[PDB]
Amino acid sequence: VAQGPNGRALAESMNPDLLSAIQQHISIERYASVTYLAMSIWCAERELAGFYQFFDGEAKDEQSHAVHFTQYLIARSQSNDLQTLDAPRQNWDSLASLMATAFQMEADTTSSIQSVYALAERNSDTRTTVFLDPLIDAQIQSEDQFAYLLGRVKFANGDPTALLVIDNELRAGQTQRG
Amino acid sequence: VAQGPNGRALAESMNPDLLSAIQQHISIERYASVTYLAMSIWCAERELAGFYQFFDGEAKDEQSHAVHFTQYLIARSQSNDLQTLDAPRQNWDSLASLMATAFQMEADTTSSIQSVYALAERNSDTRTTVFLDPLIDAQIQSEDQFAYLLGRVKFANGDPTALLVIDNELRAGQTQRG
Amino acid sequence: VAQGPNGRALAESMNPDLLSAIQQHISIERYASVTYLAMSIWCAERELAGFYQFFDGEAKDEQSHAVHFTQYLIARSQSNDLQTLDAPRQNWDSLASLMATAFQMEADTTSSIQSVYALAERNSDTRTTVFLDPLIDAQIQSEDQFAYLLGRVKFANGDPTALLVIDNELRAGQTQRG
Amino acid sequence: VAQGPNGRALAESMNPDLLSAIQQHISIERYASVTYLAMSIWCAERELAGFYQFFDGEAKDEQSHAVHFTQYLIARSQSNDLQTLDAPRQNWDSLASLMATAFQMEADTTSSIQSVYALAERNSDTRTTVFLDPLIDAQIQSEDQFAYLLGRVKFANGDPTALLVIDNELRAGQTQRG
Ligand SMILES: [Cl-]
Ligand SMILES: [Cl-]
Ligand SMILES: [Cl-]
Ligand SMILES: [Cl-]
Ligand SMILES: [Cl-]
Ligand SMILES: [Cl-]
Ligand SMILES: [Cl-]
Ligand SMILES: [Cl-]
Ligand SMILES: [Cl-]
Ligand SMILES: [Cl-]
Ligand SMILES: [Cl-]
Ligand SMILES: [Cl-]
Ligand code: NA
Repeated sequence: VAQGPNGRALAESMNPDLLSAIQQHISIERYASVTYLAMSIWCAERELAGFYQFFDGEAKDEQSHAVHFTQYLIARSQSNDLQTLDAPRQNWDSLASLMATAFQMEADTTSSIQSVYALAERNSDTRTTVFLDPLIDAQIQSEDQFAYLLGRVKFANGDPTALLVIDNELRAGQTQRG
Repeated sequence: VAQGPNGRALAESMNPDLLSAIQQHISIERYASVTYLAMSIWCAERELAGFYQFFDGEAKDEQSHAVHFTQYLIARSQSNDLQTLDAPRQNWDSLASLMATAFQMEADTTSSIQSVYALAERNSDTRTTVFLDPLIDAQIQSEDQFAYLLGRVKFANGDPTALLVIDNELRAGQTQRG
Repeated sequence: VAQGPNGRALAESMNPDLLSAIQQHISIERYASVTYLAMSIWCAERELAGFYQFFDGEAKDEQSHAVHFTQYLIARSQSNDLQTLDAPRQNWDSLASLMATAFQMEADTTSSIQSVYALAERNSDTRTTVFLDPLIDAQIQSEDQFAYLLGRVKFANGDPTALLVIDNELRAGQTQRG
Repeated sequence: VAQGPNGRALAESMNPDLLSAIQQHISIERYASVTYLAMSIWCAERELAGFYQFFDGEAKDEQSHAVHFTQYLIARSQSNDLQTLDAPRQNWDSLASLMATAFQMEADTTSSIQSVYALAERNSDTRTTVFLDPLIDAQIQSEDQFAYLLGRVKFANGDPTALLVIDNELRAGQTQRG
């Protein structure tokens, strides 16, 4: 029985380019997490309490997704390499601009997963594509949700009354089309 | 004991013009159903989640009404003839325009029932007028409900804030005067 | 942030040939639904109450599958296009012939999903293959179920006693090998 | 305040031809009741216990329908006139022949109600047509049920095994398409 790079028994070797891509994706999810924290703070500073609570939860959930990936590398007997984390964006001129960045961040997270997926396919790493399948499904739902929140905020057209109504929706947990 | 056109024992023959009118009405209700599905999609595309949920339920209910009619033809030992279904209207410039089409669709459904009713009276088919009586009563309530939703949306006068408030009413199930 | 063809924020553009294939598949599932409705009526006309109840439920379930696809197009910011629905087949000389058509309809539904799947793979649309994976799994179970019902009816070899026994099985909800 | 023919206060006089038609209809329902009793006995004599239980209940229900009509005449301050009751048919060569007579009896009961209904319409007696409306609706369901039982028995094609299976269905209360 062979030993993998992290010292555990190795079921199947992993291509180093694929390993590097997964470690980079962990950084992307950690960066999404701190970005959602920054967004939660921006909303709290403007008394948008429902948006603050929503993004606080998204920050925690994105970190969990990142840790889920570190557990996969452990399971594959591959080394983890936690990287320097860039500072997030922290300034927006409007809630609509913030929500556009949030949607972009979610789509970019999926794009990173897709790039890992394609590299796994090139290397015939079926464990990795199977591992990623439910995470892509969750990203479809998250993209649908962030398009809903962004579209509702854009519909408000900067009216504070409409934004207070949506803020109260989010505080109540009404965050998707349902 | 005589056999009816669908092969079952026949309690009382039905005039072929009346049979054709009932088969056409089934098509009208099936068309109302797919129209409400189209409306649910239009609302979902604009993040009007409460209207999306309302019309999704109306689509399912209208299909049930259609099947209720197919069961009556079975009970009368008459043949069913499921017809080609036209594609629904799918484009509107405003929610107010959509709700006007929805109200028109409900009134047109009643008008079709009324035309069947009058033909049953001409043929002295008391089973059919009795069968239709509670369906007309339900249509009165549905017309009252759709006039309420259309009138509330028109009262909003295109203000997004007002439309978000009404959208949340519908998501909560507040869909009638009560 | 770009806008998709249905107006919502766009996470990733979709190839128009793939979009057309998904819209066509929605029509296939809607056609399966009305076909199962036609089958439910045919069975009801012959007092096969368990088969009537089974196909009535299959009609409702197939419509739900169709709506599930419309929701995916919404989530991908793609336009829906609800199409004209052909009239279903409505006449069979025997229950065994009906069940053969039902099995064929289920296999043809899977074949349509497979064709969408292959087109998604050609375009590297991993969101769509992930979305389709559980629907293919459900189709495997449905094909297994319809092969069971068709095989049991063929085993009956046209004996009315055997068909009454199977009819009572279906009324009781005994519709699979288990 | 005027007194009606039975001595009670009279809300609205009733045409004597209509009164005679209602008294005759009470006899028809009483005759249906004793006919169903005769059928229950015929089935019991042949150990068709489920059919015996079904027709025993139909006999009791038909008598209740008859009494319902006597209560309407009381409510309209009209005289009741309970008539001589003919002896029922009591001999059949097969269960299929019995079920045909049962279906005919149900259709003939509806026909009698229809004749009362038309006479009420000619006399503009809206109380009577309103009273009859739910009874016609129940007759539609009863005709549907008796067509189901007759059709299932005919499907059996005289096979004792099939008739025992249907007999057990009826004993269990499985008496309609559902
Ligand atoms: Cl900005
Ligand atoms: Cl804004
Ligand atoms: Cl940015
Ligand atoms: Cl318009
Ligand atoms: Cl509007
Ligand atoms: Cl229109
Ligand atoms: Cl055939
Ligand atoms: Cl067969
Ligand atoms: Cl076919
Ligand atoms: Cl006889
Ligand atoms: Cl027989
Ligand atoms: Cl007779
Ligand atoms: Na049995």
